[PDB]
Amino acid sequence: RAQYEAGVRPYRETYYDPDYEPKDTDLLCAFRITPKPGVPMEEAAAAVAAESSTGTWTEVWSNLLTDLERYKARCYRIEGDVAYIAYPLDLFEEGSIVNIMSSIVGNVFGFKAVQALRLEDMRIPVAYLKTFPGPPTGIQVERDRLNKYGRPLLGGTIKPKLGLSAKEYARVVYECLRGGLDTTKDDENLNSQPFNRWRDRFLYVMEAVRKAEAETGERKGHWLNVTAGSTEEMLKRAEFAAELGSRYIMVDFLTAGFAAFASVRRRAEELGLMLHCHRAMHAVFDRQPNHGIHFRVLAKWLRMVGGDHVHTGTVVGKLEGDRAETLGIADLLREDYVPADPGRGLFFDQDWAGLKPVFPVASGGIHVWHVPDLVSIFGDDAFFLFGGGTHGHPRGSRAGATANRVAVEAVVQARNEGRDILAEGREILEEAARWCPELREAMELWG
Amino acid sequence: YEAGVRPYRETYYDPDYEPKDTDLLCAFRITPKPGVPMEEAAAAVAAESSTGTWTEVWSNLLTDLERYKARCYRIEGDVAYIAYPLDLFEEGSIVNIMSSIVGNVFGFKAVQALRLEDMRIPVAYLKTFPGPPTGIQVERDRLNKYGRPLLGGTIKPKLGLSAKEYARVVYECLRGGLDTTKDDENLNSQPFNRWRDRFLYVMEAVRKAEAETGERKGHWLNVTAGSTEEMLKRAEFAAELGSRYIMVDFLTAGFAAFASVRRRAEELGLMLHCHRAMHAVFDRQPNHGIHFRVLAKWLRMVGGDHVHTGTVVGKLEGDRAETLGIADLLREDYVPADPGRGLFFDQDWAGLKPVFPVASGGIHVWHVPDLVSIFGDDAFFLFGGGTHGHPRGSRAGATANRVAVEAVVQARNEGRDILAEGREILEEAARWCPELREAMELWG
Amino acid sequence: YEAGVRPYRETYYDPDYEPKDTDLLCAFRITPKPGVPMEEAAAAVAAESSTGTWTEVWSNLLTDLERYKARCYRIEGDVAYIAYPLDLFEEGSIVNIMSSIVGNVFGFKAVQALRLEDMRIPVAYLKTFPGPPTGIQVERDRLNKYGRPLLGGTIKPKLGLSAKEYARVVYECLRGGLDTTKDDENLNSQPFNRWRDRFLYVMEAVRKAEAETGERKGHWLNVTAGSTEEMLKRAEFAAELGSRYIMVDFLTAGFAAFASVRRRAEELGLMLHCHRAMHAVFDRQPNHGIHFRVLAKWLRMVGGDHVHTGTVVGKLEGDRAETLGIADLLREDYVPADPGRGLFFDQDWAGLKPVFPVASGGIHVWHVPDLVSIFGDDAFFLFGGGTHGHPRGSRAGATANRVAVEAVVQARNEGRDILAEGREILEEAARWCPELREAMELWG
Ligand SMILES: O=C(O)[C@@](O)(COP(=O)(O)O)[C@H](O)[C@H](O)COP(=O)(O)O
Ligand SMILES: O=C(O)[C@@](O)(COP(=O)(O)O)[C@H](O)[C@H](O)COP(=O)(O)O
Ligand SMILES: O=C(O)[C@@](O)(COP(=O)(O)O)[C@H](O)[C@H](O)COP(=O)(O)O
Ligand SMILES: [Mg+2]
Ligand SMILES: [Mg+2]
Ligand SMILES: [Mg+2]
Repeated sequence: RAQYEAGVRPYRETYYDPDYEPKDTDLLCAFRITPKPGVPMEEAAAAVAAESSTGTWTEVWSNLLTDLERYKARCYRIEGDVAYIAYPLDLFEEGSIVNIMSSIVGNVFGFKAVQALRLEDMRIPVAYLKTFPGPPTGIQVERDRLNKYGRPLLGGTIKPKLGLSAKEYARVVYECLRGGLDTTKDDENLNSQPFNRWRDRFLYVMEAVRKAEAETGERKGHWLNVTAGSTEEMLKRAEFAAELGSRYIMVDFLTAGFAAFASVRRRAEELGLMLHCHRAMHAVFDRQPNHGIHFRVLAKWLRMVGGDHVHTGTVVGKLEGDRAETLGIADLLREDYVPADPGRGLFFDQDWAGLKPVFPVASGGIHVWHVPDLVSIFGDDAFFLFGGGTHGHPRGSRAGATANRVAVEAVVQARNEGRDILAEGREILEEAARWCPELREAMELWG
Repeated sequence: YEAGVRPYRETYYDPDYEPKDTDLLCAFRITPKPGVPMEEAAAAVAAESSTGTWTEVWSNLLTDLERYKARCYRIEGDVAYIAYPLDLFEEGSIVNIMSSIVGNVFGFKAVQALRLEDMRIPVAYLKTFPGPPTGIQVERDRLNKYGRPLLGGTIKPKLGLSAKEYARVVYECLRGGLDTTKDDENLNSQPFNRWRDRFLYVMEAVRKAEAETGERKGHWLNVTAGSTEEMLKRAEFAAELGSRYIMVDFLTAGFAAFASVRRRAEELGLMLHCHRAMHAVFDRQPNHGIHFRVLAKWLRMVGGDHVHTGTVVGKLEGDRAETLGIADLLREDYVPADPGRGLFFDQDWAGLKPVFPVASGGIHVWHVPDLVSIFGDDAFFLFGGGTHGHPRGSRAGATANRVAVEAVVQARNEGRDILAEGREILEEAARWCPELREAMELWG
Repeated sequence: YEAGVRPYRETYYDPDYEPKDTDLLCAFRITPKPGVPMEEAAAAVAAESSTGTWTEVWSNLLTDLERYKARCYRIEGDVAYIAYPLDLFEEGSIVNIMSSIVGNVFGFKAVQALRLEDMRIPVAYLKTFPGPPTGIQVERDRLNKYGRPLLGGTIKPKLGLSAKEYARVVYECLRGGLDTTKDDENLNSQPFNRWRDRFLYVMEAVRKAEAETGERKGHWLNVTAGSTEEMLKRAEFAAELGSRYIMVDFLTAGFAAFASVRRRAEELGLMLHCHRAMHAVFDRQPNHGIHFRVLAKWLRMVGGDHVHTGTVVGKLEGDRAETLGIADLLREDYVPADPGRGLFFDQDWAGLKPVFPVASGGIHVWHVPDLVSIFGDDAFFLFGGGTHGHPRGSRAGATANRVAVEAVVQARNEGRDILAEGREILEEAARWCPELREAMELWG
């Protein structure tokens, strides 16, 4: 019959500890808090750390059963608007993105105390980072498996988004691949529709894929969308895609969730499939700059659970983006050590513990005119996806795919002579179009 | 075929359209860019969540666009109505609904904000979903508890307790009056509390508490994990220990994994409580995200016996009128439209059995009268800190909450006005129950 | 590149290097051959357990060698410290550590004698290991025994006893007062006593003693076999017969088979006793082999609820100073360095649960006062010959050992100094326990 305080006390007297120094085995989270008026910054910040850790809204008698200072999180520093919170390594399950997200962003977002809250960044310790498998193949194995070096790998998204049948899907796929695009892909909403059933789409396009390979001499592919209602169907389509001879599968890793994505990733590696990830539904999180989760937290989670490719967004396309923000996200995927850059959105350093890099994928309303801006931001090791910029050509997919290939290859070659891309890209493209008719129509169409 | 970018307003906007009974209707509260009209923005969402793209493609002529394309048929100044043909969606997959409607259209340069308010699932599409395994009525029979809201509590602190101590806290709550308890949403498998020890320990407490009480008890074991196979392994372990219940975080785990776990859960004869963690990343702000009524619809479609609806008077933010609509949207067979409660569309549930709503948050005894007013008797009340925060331990806290609920319900059944007489009912009950007396004089 | 043979010192000896928190530090006791400097031998062992070889190869330039090479950073005259980076070792596998650290290095001509004294497991690498399935705390609840050492005993003779007679000795010892018994390390399945019969007969003896004594008994059935498939077949048969325990010779079976049996034991819910047979060939000599503190670290990581820590006062050798170090290396969450206790490095156990250290050998009642002093309340005292060697049988021998330990621990709990009053305490116990008298006056 032990006795305790049994009251209601502020969160900042047991969860705000400015003198704390974070360990190298601690999870560090940067939160962009907006408190309810009257409530102080340092009190709402302690609320976030309390309810992503052992805390609650009252003293409980169970607090004396176990030591609380060993496991409790604590907001160790506040820079006015950004509150830094340190989580012990003992609070998280080994090798599960679900728990690092069930706890950190579970209940802290819907509190009355905080009017709005954003998770700007997060430092994953090397101790926690090593319990994760990471990408199956990474960039370097990917390039060798495709036998393509020194060039941003191309790609298209077969349009119309929905409506095409399996026979008509495969003929468009063959047009893009024969045109010069290194790869195509299913659209994110095309799974098993009554007009484009998956068991027929998988069989049809791979005949188109294998036909284009025998005629061009290069190695092509097609990111079959294997997302489905459940993990069982997701694995069944992964199995069928492998035995058909495909090198690729695709998963909407956010709509399908992270547990299903991790389950598919293990099956995909066992079948020797390079797994492309689509970030659909990410814009619900990372759009508003005052609430949600920044993408670079999801970019860290993807590489942590394993994905050969992912969309980082295009800055100059038809979807929102920031150039400084994207550059940080690109190096969070492609590099091994990422020093903190305040001007590039990063708040912490990142030791990647030998985990292998991820291809950044630029997708959106990008045509030949975006190539000079696309090459500079991403460089050689990236994917350029021309969905509308290939089929939208005034002479079909094959003409559009060739023009896109010429534009990307001319600029990248031009970068080798030291020519300044951001000052001479227009003239470079005009010089290329002076001898490439397909690029001529594309340049005199979009502008 | 004429190449070139054309305004979206000419093809994917159609105000004179009358939606078929088999369409998938959606309501978007669009906030467009300056200089971009609502008509352009509304057609942008409908086109880009459907057959459309950012330009004109030669492959448009290959099939019939009008058969499949979405279209906006009504704009109420700020909210845009969009109709989706039934042939665009896979039969029984929440993921395709998510990856099509709420997948790509939110992150446009020309849409400063976009919130999916409500969407109407046609009966034809609804017939391909399994629905909740047990539902409200079968659950009440299985527990053998009728005519009152069921009580629960989150074992606290959230993390830190060992398996031995966790089962000791669980025993005190269940012995003290609570019908069920639950693992907290972040307690999956940690070094201080591994899952194979916690499952075996708290199930011993559940059986010990049940035998010494005479009532069926339960504990929502958290089978959430980092993979579908791991969760199915954890669900299987809980099943053969004799557990009635499991618990999955249906949003952080995902929807494909949630559907996989639901199918396995019904095979083992479990009752799958669902926790809505991370939902506030979506539904908090009023100008961006997805309203929880849409996420509440989807959960019932795929199947879940419980779901958190959000207590109105607790510590978590949540509206009162909108929560009433959600409670009707999860329990009732037919839900007519009600602009007061934010229900844009009329929803027919086509025989899908209902879902227990769960009210959890910073609630205590003082919130019992208001909670019973809102949720009636077919709901769960969770007192995480309102049980363990009692000045005399969990057994007293559980008794205080149990006495508070049973007293307020009895007065409501006797015809008293709960909203006006809650304080009087609670005082009259504390007049003969000390545990409730100490609970009230401590809080509020 | 320059091709040829080069001294090992030039590249793999870095006295200025500062070890990282993610490095794998080892302490090698080197005895160089007459005519080679100590650092050259220290550099040689570092290179031959890492990216190095005996000649400069053209393929070294293909990689950043300095990111992977192991280097010697401190020499203490005769002990060498080597720092192994984290990238060289596969996660979760003990076998890869021994393939690198204690592989080819022990056999080069330059280093005549080499012993691995201690090694530091970084927290980053340590986290990728499961640890003991149940540990100390959970097991005590599983047996419902607290506040005293747990008493067991090997069944003698080692080999020869038939299945029926073997279960008769087990019944006497358990009925007499022991908490567990155990199979002997070399009794897997022999023509005179097969495992199908031994497992079935023993589990009948355990249950009969468990029912008549009122407390929970057990028996560490040996599931060791020549293949992991056979071991798992025996592990499952022991599990469905109701046994609490299984026993594996974790050194003769091999670390891979041990990791496989440990994973299956946790799934089946079996406590896993580990026997260190063949460890002596490693750790007996003071100038060659592997110290048992390294094998104690390796065991706790890969898993195991018990390990034979060795008794100081017995027929088996073993120091006293190092024995306290190992017992702390198993049971404590953090183990600070102590050069007088043999520990070279600070060890952080990253939440891995502790392990019972088991003391066995040629011990009897006269050794109990010193045994309860070295270990304390958390250890197993195995009386193989001290239980059946009693003149009046094994039932009387079990009682004598049980009384001797429980009297000593109760005398410690009231302030008496055990090392000074062991004889007096044992005589006081013997003046009211006749069984203890005959054990005292036969082995005095
Ligand atoms: O759905 C689409 O619109 C695309 O197929 C582009 O088609 P177009 O190239 O014809 O526009 C891409 O998946 C989105 O841009 C994804 O954006 P993010 O990569 O930022 O997720
Ligand atoms: O984690 C918690 O805080 C709780 O256990 C409440 O325990 P207390 O009762 O001790 O606060 C609930 O799961 C969340 O509040 C969920 O809220 P929502 O239903 O809005 O997700
Ligand atoms: O084989 C034996 O001798 C024992 O059964 C003891 O029997 P007695 O009690 O009759 O000696 C033990 O297994 C060893 O002593 C263990 O050696 P270590 O402690 O070195 O692992
Ligand atoms: Mg797309
Ligand atoms: Mg909770
Ligand atoms: Mg032996």
